[PDB]
Amino acid sequence: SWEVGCGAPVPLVKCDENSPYRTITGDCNNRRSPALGAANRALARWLPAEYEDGLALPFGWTQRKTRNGFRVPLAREVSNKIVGYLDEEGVLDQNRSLLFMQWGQIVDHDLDFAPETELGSNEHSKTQCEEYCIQGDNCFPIMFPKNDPKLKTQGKCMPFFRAGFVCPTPPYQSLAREQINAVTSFLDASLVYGSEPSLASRLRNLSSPLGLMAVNQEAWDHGLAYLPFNNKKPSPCEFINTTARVPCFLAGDFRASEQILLATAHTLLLREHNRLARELKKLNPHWNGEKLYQEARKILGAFIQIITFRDYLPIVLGSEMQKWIPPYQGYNNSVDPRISNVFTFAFRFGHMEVPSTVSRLDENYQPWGPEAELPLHTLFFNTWRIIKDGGIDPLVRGLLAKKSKLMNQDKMVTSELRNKLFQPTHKIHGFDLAAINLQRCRDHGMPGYNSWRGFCGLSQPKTLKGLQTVLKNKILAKKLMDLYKTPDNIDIWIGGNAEPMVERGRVGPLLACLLGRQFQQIRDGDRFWWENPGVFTEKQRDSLQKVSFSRLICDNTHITKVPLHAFQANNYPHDFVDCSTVDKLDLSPWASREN
Ligand code: HEM
Ligand SMILES: *[C@@H]1O[C@H](CO)[C@@H](O[C@@H]2O[C@H](CO)[C@@H](O)[C@H](O)[C@H]2NC(C)=O)[C@H](O)[C@H]1NC(C)=O
Ligand SMILES: *[C@@H]1O[C@H](CO)[C@@H](O[C@@H]2O[C@H](CO)[C@@H](O)[C@H](O)[C@H]2NC(C)=O)[C@H](O)[C@H]1NC(C)=O
Ligand SMILES: *[C@@H]1O[C@H](CO)[C@@H](O)[C@H](O)[C@H]1NC(C)=O
Ligand SMILES: *[C@@H]1O[C@H](CO)[C@@H](O)[C@H](O)[C@H]1NC(C)=O
Ligand SMILES: c1cncc(Oc2cccnc2)c1
Ligand SMILES: [Ca+2]
Repeated sequence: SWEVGCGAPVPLVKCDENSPYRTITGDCNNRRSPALGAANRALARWLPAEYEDGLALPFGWTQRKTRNGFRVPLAREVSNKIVGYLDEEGVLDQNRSLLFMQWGQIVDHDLDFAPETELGSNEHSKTQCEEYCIQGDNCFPIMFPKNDPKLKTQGKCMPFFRAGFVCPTPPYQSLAREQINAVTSFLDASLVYGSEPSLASRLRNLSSPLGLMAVNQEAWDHGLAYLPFNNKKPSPCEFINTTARVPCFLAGDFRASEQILLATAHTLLLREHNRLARELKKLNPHWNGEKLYQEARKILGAFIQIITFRDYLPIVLGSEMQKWIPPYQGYNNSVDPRISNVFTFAFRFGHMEVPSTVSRLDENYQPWGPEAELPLHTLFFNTWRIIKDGGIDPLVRGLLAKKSKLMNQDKMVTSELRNKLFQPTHKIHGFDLAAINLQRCRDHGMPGYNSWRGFCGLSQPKTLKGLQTVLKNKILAKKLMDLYKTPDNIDIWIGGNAEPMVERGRVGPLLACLLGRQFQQIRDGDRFWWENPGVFTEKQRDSLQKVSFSRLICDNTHITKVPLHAFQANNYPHDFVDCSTVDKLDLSPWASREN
C-alpha cells in the first residue's frame, strides 16, 4: 500500500525509443519505468528507513530518545575510541596497488552522490551552524566528547549538514524522508560526462565539430590535456593556496578535485575520450561531432564497466564474487538498477584503504624531487601540485608502485582523514571523515547492524561473546559493546567494516553481500551494459575484451613501463613491462562501411 509516489523536484520525461545512446540523466534506460536509475531521484530503500520519529529525525537528534532502550554514542567518540590509531608502520596492503583504492573512489562517484541540502545561498544558516554549533533543521553538528583534543583547539563541534531529500526542501510530513542520488545509478562514466544536460554541454567542445571534450587552455602537461578549470568562486583549490591561485577542475562529477589522485584519475579519463574521438574521426571522417562524442562516450563507459567487473570486483569480493555476481546472462528489465541508500555507506569501505602519504616517482620509479612524498592532508583540493609541479605522470607512477592501506581492526582510518580532512567553505584541515560517515548513517535513517546481518542471511549477535565470535576480536567487540550497548544499535558503516575480510577479498561477509547485490543489479538492470546483445557488434566486443588499466595509462601519459595487473602490488622494475607488450584497444570494428 505504498503510493503512486511523489516526484516534485524532478521535471518531465521524454524518451526516444530507438536511440542507440544513453541519455545524460539516465532516463529512458528502462522502458517500463523510464525514471529508474535516473539521477536526481530518491535512493532506493532496501529496508524501511529508521528515524527517531519514524519520519525524519535522525537517531541521536534528541537526548532523551533511546534507540532500542539505549542512547546512541557520539559519532566522534566512536571514531576516537575505535577508528583511530597512531602508528602507520606495517599498515600497508602487501598486495594491492594504490590504484585499487583510487579506482574504488572513481566507481563510487560514477554511482552515487547525496549532496548537502542547499539552504545557504545568501544565508547565515551555514555560518551559524559552524559559528555557534546550534542544532536545528538541517544543521546536525558533530559534537566533541569530553576528552577530545579538538575541544581545546577547534571549539565545540565539527559542523555537519543534512543530506538533501526528495519532494520539498522546507519540511514535509506524510512519508519517511528519502535522500537524493544526484548522479546516474548506471555505471556509465557520468563522472566524466555529467548527469545533467546543463553540465554535459558545458564540458563539451562545441567550438569544433570533432566530438571532443573541452580541455584547459591555460595549462598543458607536456602537450597533454588537463581538465578545464571551474571558475566558480569561492574555490577551495584556490583557498588551500592563495599564492599559486590555481582553481579546482571542472569535470562530469562535482567532487573531482577532492584529492590529487582523484583529479589525476579524471584527467586520464578525459584524455581517453578525446583520443578515442580523434581515432574515430580518422576511421570515419564522415561522422559529425555528436556522433563522435556519443561513440567515444559509449566506448569509455564500457571501459569502466569492464575494468570494474572483470578486474576490480573479483579482488574486492573474493570468494563471494561468484555467489552474488555470477557470469552475465543478459539484460533483465525486472531488475531495479537504482543505487540503494545502504550501498552509499557500504562502499565507504574505501576510507580504510587510504594511506597517510602520496608519492611522485620519476621514470626510473624513484623519488621525483626533494619532496616526492607528501602527507595526504596537504593534497585535499590541491590542483596546483599537478599544474605547477610535474603534471600527472609522476603521481600515476605512485599509484602503480605504492600500496593501498589494508583494513585493520586495530588501525581503521588514517589520522589524515580522521583528524585533518578539509571541507569547502569551512577553513581548517581539521575534520573527521569517520565521524561524518557515522553522522550520515543516522542522517540517512540507516537501519542498524543486525537488521542488515539479517537482511543478508547472516547470524545476528546479541551479546558480547556473540559479537566477539563474529568479529573474531575480543577487544574490538568489547569497545563496541561499551559504546553501543547492543549490536542492534551499531551503525552499519562501522559494523560492516569491523568484520574480518573474506578469503581473497577486502571486505567482510556483510559488506560483500550488500556490495555484491548492488553491483549485480547495476549490471543486470542496465539496458546499455556493454555485453548486452545489440549494444556493441560482436567484433567490437572482441576488441573491448582487450582493454586494461595499463593500456589506458600508456595511451594517455608518457609512461612506458607498466604492470600487467595494475591493482595488485607491483614492484619496479621486476613486475613492470614495456607498453609494447600490452594489448591495444583496436578500433577497426568501428569503421562504419555504410555503402
Ligand atoms: C583520499 C581518499 C578519500 C577522501 C579524502 C574521501 C572523502 C569523502 C567525503 C568527504 C565524503 C562525504 C561524506 C559525507 O559528508 O557524508 C565521502 C563520501 C563517500 N566516499 Fe570517500 N574519500 C576518499 C576515498 C574514497 C574511496 C577510496 C572510496 C571507495 C572505494 C570512497 C567511497 C565514498 C562513498 C560511497 C561516499 C558516499 C558518497 C555519496 O553517495 O554521497 N571514498 N568521501
Ligand atoms: C575545441 O577544439 C579545437 C580543435 O581541437 C581547439 O582548437 C585548436 O586550438 C589548438 C590549441 O588548443 C590549436 O592547435 C589550433 O589553433 C586549433 N586547431 C584547429 C584545428 O582549429 C579548441 O581549443 C578546443 N576548445 C576547447 C575549449 O577545448
Ligand atoms: C603555494 O604554491 C606556491 C607556488 O607553487 C609554492 O611556492 C613554490 O615552492 C617552492 C619554494 O617554496 C619553489 O620551488 C617554487 O618555485 C615556489 N614558487 C613560488 C612562486 O614561491 C608554495 O610553497 C605553496 N605554499 C603552500 C602553503 O602550499
Ligand atoms: C528478472 O528479475 C527478477 C526480479 O529481480 C528475477 O526474480 C527474475 O528471475 C529475473 N528474470 C530472469 C528471466 O532472469
Ligand atoms: C595477490 O592478488 C592477486 C589479485 O590481483 C592474486 O591473484 C594473487 O594470487 C595474490 N598473491 C598473493 C601472494 O596474495
Ligand atoms: C564538495 C566538493 N568537492 C569535494 C567534496 O568532498 C568529497 C570528496 C569525495 C567524495 N565526496 C565528497 C565535497
Ligand atoms: Ca553513473
